[PDB]
Amino acid sequence: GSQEVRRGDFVRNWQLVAAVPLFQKLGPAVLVEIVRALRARTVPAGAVICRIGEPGDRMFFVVEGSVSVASPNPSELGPGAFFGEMALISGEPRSATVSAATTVSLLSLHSADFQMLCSSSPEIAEIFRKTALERRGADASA
Ligand SMILES: Nc1nc2c(ncn2[C@@H]2O[C@@H]3COP(=O)(O)O[C@H]3[C@H]2O)c(=O)[nH]1
Ligand code: NA
Repeated sequence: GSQEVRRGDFVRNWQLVAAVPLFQKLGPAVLVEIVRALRARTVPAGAVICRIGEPGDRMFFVVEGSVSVASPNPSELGPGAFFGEMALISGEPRSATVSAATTVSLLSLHSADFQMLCSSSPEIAEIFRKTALERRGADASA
């Protein structure tokens, strides 16, 4: 039932959040609120996490393992990194396909909770906005 899902979605979250530097940036009530909303997920190596052109309704914090980003300047994102923010900020479709490189643990943040986070923390909202710009900049360069 729903109770099992709620426990499964949370049971790992606090342990894993220590691996997200972005959230060292948060007041404690804000961090706890966000951690309750996060959902921890493990994705097997090779599996697609988000696909270019599809709608985006969440973003992801990498907490164990790594992902591969298929862009003009391909990159790997490991613990502490994040992806999926661009679609949440622009309302546009996913701009690149991201796949598990090794088996990867992620903390998933749904759009509503991303908006609450950004409305709560100007520092963090700006980090997301600048990260999206950086990534667009990387894409623009051969
Ligand atoms: N377009 C692009 N996305 C990147 C890059 N590096 C990491 N990503 C992430 O891959 C994500 C794909 O989905 P989004 O467009 O929502 O957000 C994207 C970024 O968070 C990059 O160089 N270019
Ligand atoms: Na769920």
